[PDB]
Amino acid sequence: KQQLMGSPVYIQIFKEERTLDLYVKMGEQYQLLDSYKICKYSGGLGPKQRGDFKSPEGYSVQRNQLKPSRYYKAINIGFPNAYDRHYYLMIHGDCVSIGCYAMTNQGIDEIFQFVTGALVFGQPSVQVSIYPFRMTDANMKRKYSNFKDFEQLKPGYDYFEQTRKPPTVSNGRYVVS
Amino acid sequence: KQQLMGSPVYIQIFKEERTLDLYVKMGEQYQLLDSYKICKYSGGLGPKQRQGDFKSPEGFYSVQRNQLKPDSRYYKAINIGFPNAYDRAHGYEGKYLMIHGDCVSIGCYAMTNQGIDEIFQFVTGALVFGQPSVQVSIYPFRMTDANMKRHKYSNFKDFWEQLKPGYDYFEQTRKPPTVSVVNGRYVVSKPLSH
Repeated sequence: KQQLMGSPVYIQIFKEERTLDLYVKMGEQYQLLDSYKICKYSGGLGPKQRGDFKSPEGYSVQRNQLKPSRYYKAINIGFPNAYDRHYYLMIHGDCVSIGCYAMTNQGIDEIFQFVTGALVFGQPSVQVSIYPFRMTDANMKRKYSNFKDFEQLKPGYDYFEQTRKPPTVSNGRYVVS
Repeated sequence: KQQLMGSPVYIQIFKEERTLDLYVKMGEQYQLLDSYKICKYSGGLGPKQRQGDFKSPEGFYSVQRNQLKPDSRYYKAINIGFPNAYDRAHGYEGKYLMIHGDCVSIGCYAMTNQGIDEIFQFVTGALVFGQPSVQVSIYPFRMTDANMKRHKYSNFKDFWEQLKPGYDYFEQTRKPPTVSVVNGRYVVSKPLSH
């Protein structure tokens, strides 16, 4: 039973693996709640910059979950972030969109509830880590991409797999603790 | 389409009709969102008063973050917050009185799991965006003079006569009743001459 509603919560997206892992604060470390199949993204691998048809990589929420008219239960990633600002991108259910990440409707239901849950009870922001792929050096060496340097994200992926804590992130380049 | 999430919300329960109506603010007045079957309550008709009472409450209540999970027992419990101002004024005891999903309970209104899902999200929605309380009017039955007559000679005529004005205000204005306890009695406000 998820009697864990409204506890803080954190998300990791993996574009290539087409999945979203959703974790929940249990005492002093986040443990996997469930994880959900990404039906559609667009522009394949790489982050957003311009008419670009890419889905973003790199985000907090708060109350940008007001629905729009186009989408079902859209969670606004809040692009452009501080980094993006070098450039209505959403997580939502089965719909056809320009950039956004498209889940099953069952999946968004489950997600959206847990987020709003966490929000209701404290939880200033819910952070969301969007990666192009699982960042094991295996995949990382699978290089020579225009995006290779944007290696800025590995530390993030790494931090979490090691500590199970959302990374503390911030000159035109992401840095963590 | 439920693009109306996070709009203010109001609930009315009807014990006798075994249903919960859930309304949502559309501009100046609430419009029925959907309404849901109550699988199980207990003790049948009338408000809750002693611990042993197998009674489910009746009255006007507020919800805030009374969605803390005691899910230890129930699924998606919204605590009605009994005892209220009225209840306390008569020195009634209870706790843990709930609107919740398909679980087995003593003083609580039990919806289907599908039903509670829809409710609970709309509530948390509303509270996320402002909305200090969700008001929750729990009635023994739809309070038409027809029903009020079927139920003269009840111990609770007086009590229920205190609720009718609330039920009435809403079918009339489609705004949550401004209610308050005066001397152990609910009084339903209603504007003056201007």
